Amino acid sequence: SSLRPRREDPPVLEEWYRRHLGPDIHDISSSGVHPYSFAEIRDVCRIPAADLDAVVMDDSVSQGGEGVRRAIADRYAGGDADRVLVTHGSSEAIALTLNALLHRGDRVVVQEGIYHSLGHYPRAAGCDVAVLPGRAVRDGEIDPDVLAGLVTPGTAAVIVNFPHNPTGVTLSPQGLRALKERTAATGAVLVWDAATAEIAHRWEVLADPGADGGDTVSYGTLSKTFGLPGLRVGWAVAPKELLTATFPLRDRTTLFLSPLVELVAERAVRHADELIGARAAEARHNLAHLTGWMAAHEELVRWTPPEGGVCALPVFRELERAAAGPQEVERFCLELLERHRTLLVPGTAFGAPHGARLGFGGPQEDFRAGLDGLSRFLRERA
Amino acid sequence: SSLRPRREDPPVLEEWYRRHLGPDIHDISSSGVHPYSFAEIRDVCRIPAADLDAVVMDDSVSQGGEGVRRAIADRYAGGDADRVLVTHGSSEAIALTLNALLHRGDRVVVQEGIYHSLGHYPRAAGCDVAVLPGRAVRDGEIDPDVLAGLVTPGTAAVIVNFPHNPTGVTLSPQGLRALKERTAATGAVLVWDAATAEIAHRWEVLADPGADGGDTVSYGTLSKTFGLPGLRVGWAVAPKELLTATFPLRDRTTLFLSPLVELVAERAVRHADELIGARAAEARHNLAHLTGWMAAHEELVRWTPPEGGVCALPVFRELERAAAGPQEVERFCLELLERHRTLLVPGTAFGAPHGARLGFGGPQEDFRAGLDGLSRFLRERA
Ligand SMILES: Cc1ncc(COP(=O)(O)O)c(C=O)c1O
Ligand SMILES: Cc1ncc(COP(=O)(O)O)c(C=O)c1O
Ligand SMILES: [Au+]
Ligand SMILES: [Au+]
Repeated sequence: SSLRPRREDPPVLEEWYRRHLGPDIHDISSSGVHPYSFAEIRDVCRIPAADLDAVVMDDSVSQGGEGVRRAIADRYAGGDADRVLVTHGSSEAIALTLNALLHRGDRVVVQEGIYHSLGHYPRAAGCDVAVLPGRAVRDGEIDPDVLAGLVTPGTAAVIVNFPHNPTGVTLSPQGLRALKERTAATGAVLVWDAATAEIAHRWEVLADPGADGGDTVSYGTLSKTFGLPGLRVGWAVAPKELLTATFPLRDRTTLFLSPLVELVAERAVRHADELIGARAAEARHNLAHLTGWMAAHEELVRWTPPEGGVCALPVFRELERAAAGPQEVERFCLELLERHRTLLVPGTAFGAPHGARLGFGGPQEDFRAGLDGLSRFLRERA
Repeated sequence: SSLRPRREDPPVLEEWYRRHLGPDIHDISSSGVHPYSFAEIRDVCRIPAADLDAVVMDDSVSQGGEGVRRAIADRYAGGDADRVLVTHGSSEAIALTLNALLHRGDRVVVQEGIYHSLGHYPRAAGCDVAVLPGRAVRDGEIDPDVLAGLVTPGTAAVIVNFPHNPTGVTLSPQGLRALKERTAATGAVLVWDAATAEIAHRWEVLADPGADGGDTVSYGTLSKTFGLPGLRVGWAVAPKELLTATFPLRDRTTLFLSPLVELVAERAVRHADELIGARAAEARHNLAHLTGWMAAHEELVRWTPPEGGVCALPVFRELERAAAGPQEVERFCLELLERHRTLLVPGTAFGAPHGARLGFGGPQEDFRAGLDGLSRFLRERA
């Protein structure tokens, strides 16, 4: 037969979860907040059974249901619905837009250690790619000298995710303001992933660049801060001109969304503050206990604390002392899972060989035991 | 700025609906049955509010929720769940699988007049494409001489949709049995879209080739026969070996489905017969009235009656008499819409210049007026 499936490697992050995610374990690896039950959702976002039952299971539209597009636009695009594309999670948004945006040849600046599919599509589009290093961003700004060197006239796009999954680095309202001007001046397009935007620790929550009305693309999703990764709804905020040029590709992949799923999402974006607040507040209870845990263990673990989001990237000192290979952290994260029922994401997924993703977005009531698992783990090896 | 959106033409079918679909009109253009309300769905498929509310809005899995994969597998894959991939409508299934299946160079046989994205992906994959003509399939079999010529050793895949959207041509259990053997013998992969599979008029409902356990790919969806185009759930039935090789692409596009949407779909596939039966029976009430309407108008309209599905392709004699250009049918379908509030899909979407898609899957209670609209329309021009 001619059944030869094309061999492409799975991205480290997804394959890790596929292989190891399951029940009977203390999971502290997620870059998002722990999910709500659908019960809770109807209660918080105010959804009667009669409103769901009234939904005709018919075709939605290409750009997204008018109701839910209004809800996102108001919050993120300054009322302009024509500038929102609603997608099957922000993943579909990234795929559709970047496909329509990037050409072969163009110079594109991509944040180091970025979530794959954001660096994946420019790499695929055969773009000329120049890395914006991790160390270049500190104290809520990108070294203006590094910005001058990397983003010059001609440059097609600058792709960044802030707050950063997994490190938890982000920008000050000034830092973003500088970056906007740099890209406005060179003609570059700011591509801006705002997945964990709503949870900020050091500075105030960053206003969406897509709200300006300029030549920028920004993404958002109900999956990280909202506690609805399983609703599968995200968006892109960008010029109508681009969004409509994504339709042909949508026509051979997904077509459109469920008006039922849209109904729900519309109410989630309206009652967003109630949804995020309860989870953010909970996550900081966790952050506090983590910081103490960190200082108690500073002989074995070094870290930069998150300036945003609900996950960090602790670095284990023993992997720096041996120094490579990257395969070690995976063995580490495996042994941690087998002996103590505790999950992290090995840093090989984020170009941080010595690091690992520790997420504190989950339930307070352990949480704690994952740490107590890792604590027991770290002592045994030393 | 560098915001130059890549210019790709929208497929005729989708852009037609985008431009012209709306309210205040009699729509008789759909290749599927008219949709259910979510109320009706909970009533028919037996879904209490307490079962929905119990759903944690968390991550589903890559291949699809075990519950809903069982429901499809039992009905379509002979119990084997490992052979089902559940996707955002069959559209995602076609995209994921064909991407993983087709290589550059291979010879692929593609049914004439096929729904775009089925012919789109082999064309994209740079495959060597040879058309299987419309006239080659009649009386529930493909001319065995045409099969001998087109599907020879080496041939990578044969892509077909039966019953055919829009013509409504399909196969006898013998016709499919012949086609299976031809492809089994040459080593070719049968790619088989079974969207409108459950509604058959001339022969019995075609058993799913994916149930054999051989090297075949078959698609299915709750969108055409089930009355749930707005639930956005379809599947592929194929070897686990292929389906798992689609994961990398899913990881940069959609990730997975909603466990809430899966819960619903699981109950829809179990109560499938109740869902289809009420719509099939209704559609045949419509077919009967259409056949009479057809014979009453045989001076202006010629057609082959559907052997399956809920749409046909009537041919208007005036477009054959003038003979081209293809742009005429669109003017026709536009003028029909403007003067009489009646929608069809102009045949330019299916490589049938003189034809137009008339769907009889909609509500009985006009229905009739669309015909009475088209009747009034046809007389005026002659
Ligand atoms: C920054 C970022 N963007 C996007 C995604 C994909 O999520 P979704 O498609 O639910 O928005 C993830 C999940 O790992 C993420 O961390
Ligand atoms: C044969 C066929 N397959 C697939 C589709 C896409 O539908 P879905 O993605 O809902 O399965 C259509 C809709 O026009 C169709 O006619
Ligand atoms: Au990727
Ligand atoms: Au297409």
